[PDB]
Amino acid sequence: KQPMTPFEAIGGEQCIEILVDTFYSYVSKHPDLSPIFPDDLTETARKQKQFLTQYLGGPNLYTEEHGHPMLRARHLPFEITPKRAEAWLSCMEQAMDDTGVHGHIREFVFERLALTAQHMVNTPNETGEI
Amino acid sequence: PMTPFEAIGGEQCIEILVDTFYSYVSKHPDLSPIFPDDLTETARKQKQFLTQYLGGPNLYTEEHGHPMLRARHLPFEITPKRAEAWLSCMEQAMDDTGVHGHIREFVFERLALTAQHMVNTPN
Ligand code: HEM
Ligand code: HEM
Ligand SMILES: [C-]#N
Ligand SMILES: [C-]#N
Repeated sequence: KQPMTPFEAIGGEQCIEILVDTFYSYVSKHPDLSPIFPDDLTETARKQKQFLTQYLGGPNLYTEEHGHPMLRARHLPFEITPKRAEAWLSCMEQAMDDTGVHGHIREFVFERLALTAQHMVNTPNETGEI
Repeated sequence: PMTPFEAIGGEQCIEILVDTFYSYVSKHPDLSPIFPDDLTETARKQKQFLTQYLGGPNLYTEEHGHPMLRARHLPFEITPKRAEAWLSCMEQAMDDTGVHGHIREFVFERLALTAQHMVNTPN
């Protein structure tokens, strides 16, 4: 009896569509994030839906088109501070709230994302964070 | 190919691409003054950075630590005009090394976004 994939567990394609569209809504309004993103977030949102789908055990949509994610490498030119990693996760938390993602699948997905976001950090903190 | 680094032609292509690029930089009046007179060490690091960025070996971070790319560019007066000059030199370098098609558009669009992020001084 097949357990559901995390992708299935979270609600599948329909949930990822709404989560990511909602997510980048928060990103576009966040002062710590919006400046480093492209002005139009459409292509970014499209790509993120492909990534999260495959990331959660759905079809390999991202790799099929774009090749290996190698996300840390792809984020190297961008100023990703621990502060911005925190803003990213904050927006995702709010998107998950808005999209009704809860329980064990929420904790599963959020904890993976938190680990990934930490991996992306490539610039040290501002004064105060020691 | 599974990585941009492979797709673009790998190490040999990055070599000629970056060597060519800094030839154009050295001749560009909007850029040459803020670069070192000798661009050897700069070209070396850029080959490391582009290699790792496009999915090759982690040459850059292994030697130099975290990228913190914008921070490394803060001490230089990088205007939008200079970002344009930078991208113009890269365009020519790509033409000269035969980088075309989708891999060209892929890499150039990412470099253009990056160059915009480096800007730290108004025109
Ligand atoms: C930690 C804070 C992060 C910041 C500040 C950040 C910022 C950015 C920016 C500015 C881009 C460029 C958008 C584009 O070129 O289309 C990007 C691309 C991308 N990021 Fe993030 N990112 C972060 C973390 C993450 C995380 C946790 C994930 C996990 C899903 C992720 C997945 C992606 C993907 C799939 C792309 C598209 C790359 C491509 O194929 O061109 N990023 N990121
Ligand atoms: C937007 C216009 C840009 C200007 C005017 C500019 C200018 C400079 C200058 C003057 C240096 C110092 C060179 C040295 O001290 O050896 C430097 C370093 C560097 N730049 Fe740029 N740059 C620009 C964009 C970029 C972009 C788009 C990239 C993408 C890879 C990049 C990657 C690097 C790297 C890897 C270094 C070496 C950092 C180190 O010392 O470890 N730069 N840049
Ligand atoms: C990355 N969003
Ligand atoms: C910098 N080139």
